Amino acid sequence: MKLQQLRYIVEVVNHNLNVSSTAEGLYTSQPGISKQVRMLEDELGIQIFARSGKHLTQVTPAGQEIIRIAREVLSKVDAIKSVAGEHTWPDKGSLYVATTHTQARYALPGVIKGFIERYPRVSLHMHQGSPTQIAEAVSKGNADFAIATEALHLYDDLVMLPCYHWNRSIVVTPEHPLATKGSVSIEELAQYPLVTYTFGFTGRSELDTAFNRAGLTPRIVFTATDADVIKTYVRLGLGVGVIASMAVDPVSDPDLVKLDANGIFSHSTTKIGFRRSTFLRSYMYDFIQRFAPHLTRDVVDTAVALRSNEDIEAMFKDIKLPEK
Amino acid sequence: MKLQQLRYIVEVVNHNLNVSSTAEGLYTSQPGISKQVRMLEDELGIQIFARSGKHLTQVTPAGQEIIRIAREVLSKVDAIKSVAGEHTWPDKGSLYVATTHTQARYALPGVIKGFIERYPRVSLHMHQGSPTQIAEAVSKGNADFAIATEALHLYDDLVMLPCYHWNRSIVVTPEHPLATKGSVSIEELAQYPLVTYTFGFTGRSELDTAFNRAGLTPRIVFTATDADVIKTYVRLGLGVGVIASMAVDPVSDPDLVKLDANGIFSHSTTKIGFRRSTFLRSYMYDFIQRFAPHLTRDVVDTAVALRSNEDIEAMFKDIKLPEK
Amino acid sequence: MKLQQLRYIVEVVNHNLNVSSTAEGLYTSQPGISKQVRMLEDELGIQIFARSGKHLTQVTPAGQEIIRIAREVLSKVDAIKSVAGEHTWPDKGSLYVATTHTQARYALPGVIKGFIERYPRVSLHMHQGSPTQIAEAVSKGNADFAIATEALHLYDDLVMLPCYHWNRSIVVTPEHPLATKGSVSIEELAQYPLVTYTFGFTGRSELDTAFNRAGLTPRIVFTATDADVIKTYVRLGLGVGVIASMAVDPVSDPDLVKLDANGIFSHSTTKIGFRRSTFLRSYMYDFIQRFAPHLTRDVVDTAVALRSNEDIEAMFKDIKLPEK
Amino acid sequence: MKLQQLRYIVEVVNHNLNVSSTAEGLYTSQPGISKQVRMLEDELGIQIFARSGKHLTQVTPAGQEIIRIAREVLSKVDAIKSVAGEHTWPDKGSLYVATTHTQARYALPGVIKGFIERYPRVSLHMHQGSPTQIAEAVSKGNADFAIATEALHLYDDLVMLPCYHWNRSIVVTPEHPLATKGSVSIEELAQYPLVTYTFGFTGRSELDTAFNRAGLTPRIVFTATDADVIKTYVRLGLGVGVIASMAVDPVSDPDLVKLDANGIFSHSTTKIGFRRSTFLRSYMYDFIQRFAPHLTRDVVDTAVALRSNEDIEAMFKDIKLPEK
Ligand SMILES: CC(=O)N[C@@H](CO)C(=O)O
Ligand SMILES: CC(=O)N[C@@H](CO)C(=O)O
Ligand SMILES: CC(=O)N[C@@H](CO)C(=O)O
Ligand SMILES: CC(=O)N[C@@H](CO)C(=O)O
Repeated sequence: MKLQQLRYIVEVVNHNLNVSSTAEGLYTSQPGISKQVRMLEDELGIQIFARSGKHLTQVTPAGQEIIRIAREVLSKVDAIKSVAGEHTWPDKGSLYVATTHTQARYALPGVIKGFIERYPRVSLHMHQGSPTQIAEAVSKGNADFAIATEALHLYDDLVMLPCYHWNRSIVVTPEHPLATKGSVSIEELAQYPLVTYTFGFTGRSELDTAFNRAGLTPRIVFTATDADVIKTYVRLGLGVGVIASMAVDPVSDPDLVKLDANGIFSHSTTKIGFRRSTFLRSYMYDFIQRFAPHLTRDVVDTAVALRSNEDIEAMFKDIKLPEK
Repeated sequence: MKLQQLRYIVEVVNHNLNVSSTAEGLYTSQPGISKQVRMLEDELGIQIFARSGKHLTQVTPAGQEIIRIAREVLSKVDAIKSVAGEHTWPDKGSLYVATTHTQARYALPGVIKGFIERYPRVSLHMHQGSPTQIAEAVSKGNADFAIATEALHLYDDLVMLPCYHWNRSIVVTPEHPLATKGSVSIEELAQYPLVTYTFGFTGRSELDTAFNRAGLTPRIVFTATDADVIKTYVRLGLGVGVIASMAVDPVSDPDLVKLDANGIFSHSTTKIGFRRSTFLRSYMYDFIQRFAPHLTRDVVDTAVALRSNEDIEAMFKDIKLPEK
Repeated sequence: MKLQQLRYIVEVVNHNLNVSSTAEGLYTSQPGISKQVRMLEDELGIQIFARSGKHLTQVTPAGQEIIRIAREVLSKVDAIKSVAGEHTWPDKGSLYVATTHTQARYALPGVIKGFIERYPRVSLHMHQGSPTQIAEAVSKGNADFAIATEALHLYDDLVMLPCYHWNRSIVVTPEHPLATKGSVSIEELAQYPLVTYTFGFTGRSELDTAFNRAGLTPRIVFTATDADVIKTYVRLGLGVGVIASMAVDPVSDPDLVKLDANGIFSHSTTKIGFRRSTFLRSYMYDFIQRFAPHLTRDVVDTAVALRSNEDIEAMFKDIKLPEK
Repeated sequence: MKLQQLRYIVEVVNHNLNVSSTAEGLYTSQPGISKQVRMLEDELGIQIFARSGKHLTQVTPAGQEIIRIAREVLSKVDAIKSVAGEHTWPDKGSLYVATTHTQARYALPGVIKGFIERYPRVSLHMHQGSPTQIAEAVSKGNADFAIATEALHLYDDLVMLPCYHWNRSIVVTPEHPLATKGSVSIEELAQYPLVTYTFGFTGRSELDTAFNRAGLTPRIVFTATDADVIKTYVRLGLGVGVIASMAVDPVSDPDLVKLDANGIFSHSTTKIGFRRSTFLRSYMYDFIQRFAPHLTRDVVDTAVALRSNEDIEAMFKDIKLPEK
């Protein structure tokens, strides 16, 4: 059987079993349609249409099942023609970034807007987590780059490019002693229980440094991996949150009070990192540059070319980067 | 767009994108085929196949939507012929079943006798194979019905009807250590070399779960698709076998000891199913019922009407299926 | 054999067979580690690690049997500290929980508040992550409890306890073609580009299952680990989000519209669990009951003494769990 | 704490609080046991025993629980020592073969047996299937070696080495008409229902070639993949079996009558085969040579270097093959 035979038997039913009438619709003759039908009835071995002399009187019970299915065939044929083009698929390559929740939320939905306009068929996948995790993803090859925020010693064995410098903040509820205060000392901060990052205190961080030169041990009551959680816990108890400054601003967090700790802890440096051996696709260079405007392709090449991260440190040394 | 064109692109895929194989198989010429494909690719304005040179390397994304509808179309045309034959000679046709070696030997002979009694003019064709091979057989047209014994995820696109639950045994020769301990733990078993199915360990079977659970790795010295192969292996060496209980008889197999493993591996479930597109002739319902007494015509038509195989399981929540 | 040696070979697997990483992380010398490890292979007569030069390529098969037991040893040693801690001062200690961003933000504040009130001397620590990352957190010993939301096969080696069932919503901008259709089939959805978790599509998820059932492949333009990041992506573009209903509120998020997907994807079960080796302290039973009311002290110890997580689900058949 | 302390507290209860008996039994001093136990008591910050003067009187409530775990801890340290050596794994490489049931079980039990002993740490994997499935297994890369029995045109583009030559028998129940017929004829056979392989009649097989050149068209009532399954069914009615003669003998199949059919159908050739790019190992060359003694290492290698499949058959022209 052929598609054409199927069209014909569905059209003959559309046009009242008026075989003459059918043919006008479809630019052919009565002994043409009539021939293809009689052929199919012979192939299948059963009559689709009961017949009084020459006139067709009605569709047979077998007839009716067959026409019903033939309508489906036709429906599915048209469906084939309707299939979307290859343009509708994100199959031109994919970018896997490992970073933090703050990196993903704040720095990045102005960059990612910009990147998806430039590359509509390139899929993007943001992994989250601790520094340990962000590092493991790149080196195990389950992510192409890390945007690293701290504990940069774990991204030894990658290539690491400076993006910007960042500073932490003491966030408290509006009710809190600290909320209306000429700044805050390290000793004042060691007084209240701390809500910080899981990896906030490790033994070697900027938080451990500050508490260790002052001889204070801090009381840690709650920790979590992402700032959102920390802020959210800071609607509960005399606890004092320490998080990145760029993870709280007064527009979107008015139940909350950002206070300076730049005196108290040293700055951290966000870097974008990847494996020596990684082919840098066009969209890889575009992402790097959007996120951090000074890392153009010429700049990224100059740095991959150097012997190690020691030298890359010597490259940027006297370059002033943004604070965020 | 011609039906012969949808047969070609489908058959190409059924033959690993090898077009010379496709031709041998369909008794037509390679140029003819490649030609039809290039015309359809042109009519639709959509590359279906990625190409290297002359070679076809893969099915493109848009390409897959096309192939999927094409298979539908083709199975509908088969449905027409099938409907014509029911109305012409109800008791005359052929039944194509894919299932395992064990089902063919231990679940079905009894049923197949009684079926052939009832339907002398219905030719029965039983493909043996792995779960994957069974799924393949229906996917590729060689099989109206599948009796799945496990790895039921491989059939999410079929209607699948529960038949019975079944449990595995440990099988050794009577001179084996484990013969006269007659109370085996997962920890005891994992010492020994294992002789099981090729698809026994797949990452997600019940054997997988039981070892993962106890944190062990199996020692696999030998596998086979077929339980009879496994058993005649076990008659030589120091392997321990893990096969369906119903595959070992105290009568037929008294050189093999059969140990209990209900308290190690969870039971599997056998199901019988078919593409939703498949016209169910009266002899089909018979067969189903003779295999699984609770799968009456009503029950089967009710099941088919539902939308998931999970909803079909909801239908049998208050009924406790046989244990084999 | 020494405890210190077992910590070394296990913390070595933990840092991906990387010995100077193991060193840095445990404030100690690298050869100290190498010499302990060679000593243990010596003492056991078994190579635990494949070697090349002075490089560690993989864990040997008999080597893995040894690590798996080591991990047990150490986690039992930590129990002895915990039994001591309990008997000395019970209301004091720490609790490490690994779960998802969505459970930390939308299921736990109110359980956490209640908990910190009762146990001000118990520091609480919430790891966020993928289902993979949660299993890992308990495996490595950085977590006492897991609160898993899907992919429960990843915790077959844990006592897992059902808490509640949850569902997915399709989320879109209030001007997307889908908002005023109120009526989405999987076919309609599959047209669109998808935004969803990094672990949305894995081959065996509930998302995978709906698509395989309908023969369709999803268009995936962006994934994130974190449901919030998905949410703010969906506030920009053309793509449709697929996330837990409970990550989207009419008042939390009025800029997003939340469409029924109950009839597309099957529900998932949230569960809470922990290594069998873990000693359960008084605040731990407490944490568990505060999260899942039906999970009482008696219930938990009953669930522990069973043998699998299916048998544990068996216990809550004659009881409908909350839906979320 | 140290394993030694845990051994000590454990061992002290075994010797019923007698430190002296302890020292004798573990070959150590009383002062050193007593010191190590105080040490653990300090570390843990709790007493594990009560004291009368200097002797030891009773165990504490916490002690009771610490000892419980201690025993467990020790028992696991034992299990490390008892781990089976690197020899008990079959991890020296594995051998995957795609062939038929017949081949597996009537040619190979004796060829495997010999291959196993020589290579006890080489795992052996026996995929079954139809000719078309056997060829895929290899080309795809789920098996190294196919032992093909017929329709050798599917294994073009693989290296195929002739092994031997085989013919078919008619097979019947002792109650069948042909059971005691002086010979049997292409016409007599055709008048009967036929029971044969699924791929028995293809359009171009030795069964087609025979029935086609006599203008007979056969009735086929049942087909299966395996000969074993073909044999079983032939306890029914009027059906005639057509299978390989090597898969039936009167001693182990006395229920059936093996009646000759060399007049009716020409012989096929069994061949063993692999992909060109396959790196042949030693246990590879061995299995080949145990299966077909003419296929020595040097012959295989000559064959693989040759130009076409053409020449390969010509290499065996003057070499008479076994007949089975
Ligand atoms: C600036 C930044 O993103 N910092 C991390 C913390 O290192 C964060 O997750 O907030
Ligand atoms: C019950 C059954 O047939 N089980 C399969 C294994 O999945 C077999 O072939 O033995
Ligand atoms: C209910 C829940 O927490 N869902 C997970 C996904 O399983 C999430 O991270 O949103
Ligand atoms: C001789 C042989 O093995 N023949 C196959 C069929 O070609 C069989 O399975 O019996």
